[PDB]
Amino acid sequence: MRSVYPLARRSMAAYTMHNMTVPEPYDYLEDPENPETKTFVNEQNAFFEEYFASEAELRKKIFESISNSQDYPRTSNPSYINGHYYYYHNSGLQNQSVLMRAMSLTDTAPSIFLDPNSMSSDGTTALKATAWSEDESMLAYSLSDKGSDWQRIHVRRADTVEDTSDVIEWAKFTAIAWWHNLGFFYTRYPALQGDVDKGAETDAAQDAFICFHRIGRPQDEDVVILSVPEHPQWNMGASVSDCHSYVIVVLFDGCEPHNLVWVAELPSVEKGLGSEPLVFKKLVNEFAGRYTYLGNEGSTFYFVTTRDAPRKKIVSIDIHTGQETVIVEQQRSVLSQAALVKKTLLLAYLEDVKDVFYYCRLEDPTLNAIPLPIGTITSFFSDRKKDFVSFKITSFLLPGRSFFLDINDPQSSLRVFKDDTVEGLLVDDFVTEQTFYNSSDGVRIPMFIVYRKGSVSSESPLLLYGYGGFNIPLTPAFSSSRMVFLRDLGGVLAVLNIRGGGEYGEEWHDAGRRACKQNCFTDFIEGAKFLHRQGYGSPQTTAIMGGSNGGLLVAAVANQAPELFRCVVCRVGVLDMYKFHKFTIGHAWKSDYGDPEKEEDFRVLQQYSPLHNIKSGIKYPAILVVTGDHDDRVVPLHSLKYVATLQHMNPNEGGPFLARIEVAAGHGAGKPTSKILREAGDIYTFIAKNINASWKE
Repeated sequence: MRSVYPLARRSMAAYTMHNMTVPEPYDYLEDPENPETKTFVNEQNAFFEEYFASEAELRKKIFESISNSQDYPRTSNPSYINGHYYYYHNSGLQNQSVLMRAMSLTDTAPSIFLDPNSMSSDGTTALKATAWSEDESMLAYSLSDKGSDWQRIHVRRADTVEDTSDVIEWAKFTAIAWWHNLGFFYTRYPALQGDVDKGAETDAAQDAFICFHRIGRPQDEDVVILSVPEHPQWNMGASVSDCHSYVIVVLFDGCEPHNLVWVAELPSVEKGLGSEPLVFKKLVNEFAGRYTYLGNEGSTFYFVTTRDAPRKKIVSIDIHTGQETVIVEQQRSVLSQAALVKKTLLLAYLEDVKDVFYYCRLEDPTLNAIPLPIGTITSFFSDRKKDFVSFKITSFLLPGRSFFLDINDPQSSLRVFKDDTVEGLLVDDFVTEQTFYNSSDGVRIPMFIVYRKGSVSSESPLLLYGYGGFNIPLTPAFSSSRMVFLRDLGGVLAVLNIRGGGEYGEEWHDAGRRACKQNCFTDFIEGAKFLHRQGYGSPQTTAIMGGSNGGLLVAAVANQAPELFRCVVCRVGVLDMYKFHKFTIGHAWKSDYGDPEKEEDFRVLQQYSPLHNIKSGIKYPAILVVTGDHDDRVVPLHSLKYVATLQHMNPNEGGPFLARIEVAAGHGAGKPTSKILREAGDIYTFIAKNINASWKE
């Protein structure tokens, strides 16, 4: 097309930054308050709508298709307790989850057991915490209301499931710790945050204090068990031993991972509850790293330990002498969940952003694996005395699957306890896989590719998704948008974890941060080569998109191979690194970028800034940028600068320019589902339009 466009004005304004007179001809759109910027935004929306007017029919079709994937019943892990199967359910039109029991694995109609949606007229409270008991006669659960401690917490039984007259009041972030038939320890503070003589606006809730509680009795007949007197600005919890004759207590200073371990002898049943807390034997009184109790056996205890190992090794501990031994030295990856049942330690490793299971005996610690599908843990239930165990895997085209097995021979006992259903899915037809390829200089880079059973070729649309930064990896999780991409248009989804994120942790950040960050944008480009050299798809039509810093990278890769791609989408990204620290909360990511006044930081920055590298003549893909006009996460001046500059710089070359925007009235409130759903529909109909995706007819 050779049609005209609004004349994006250019001014002589040029802040001479570091003795360099960089032109800033678009000082107009550095503030929403001008009329010029508002009218330019209006014209951008009008042009995008005009471009999509003809394809609006299929756009509405795909929008309905994606919107149809927002209501979904979702189950959770099972629990075989006292001959029943307790598990969670969800219908879709409600705001909390329900809990109920089934007589067996193949129950047809379950029986409701816990409905948090009824006891309150608002019905906004939810089960914040839960705990069974040795006698299994009652489930102690916390009913948290609107976050604040002004709360109603209730209890319903099991044999009768009426509600007893017993309440736990004035507690936040509680770890209920039940012991046989007497009761449980729970957290609270002195003075019960009583009003009248009350100040501090419930700030930091000083003097955390755990005390026992016995059902049936009033609140006053309780014996305090531990409250840190000298360091009241802490937060601690407690739990009981498997023998249930001893109690252990964990403590935490602020939110520091560092932890100290304190064990204790709980008084026996024959003496009720003792008058004084017994001696709390001191094993670790330090602040090295995070500890987490997993189990015990007589004179032994076992913990997940991050001490001298940021990858959460697993170690035993002995009390009566203190001499120590190591169970599992940390592997090449990090931990997600762990458990100790009967005569096996059962572990899950977050290897290359996917959880792999292993079971370890007590003589051969070899990590014997199971062929669970590609994905990650999202839930776990395990009891030492119950041989049944279960877990839940989630992935891209695996919205959620609860599996179960025993602990005798884990090979064949693995089975699908529950599979969630969303209309229009067969699961097995979409196979996911991982593949490693060499980088630009020769370090292995992973790639999660989801694709059909060999039903795609050089002609199939190929999409890339990446965010890559801020130590936060893009773990495999379901998204309805990827669902529509896989099932509605015959495309394949390739997610690459470029250097910068939390795929390998702080080392991964070090591989792609600040000065050494630049090569990251190179390596991603190399990925586009590999996926086309192998055979999956063709460079003649391909798509990429990402968000925030990812929205940056999908634009940065426009420099190294400008012609190679065919269409890209950037969302809520940073698009001008020269106004980085001067606006909004952006400067808070200095650790990633750095200020534009440091010498070497600006020297590295100025060679890759997207607003200083778009250049005429060269060939560019089709670019879409989507942005909200007042979103304070990333101020939208950068997106408007980018789109206007290349709208008025390279007219008759590779493009075009697309500027999807979120203009409305009433900023500063929450985001309803309508906005996100319509925006996802718009971006997905754009990609489906341009990269030549064949709709499932």
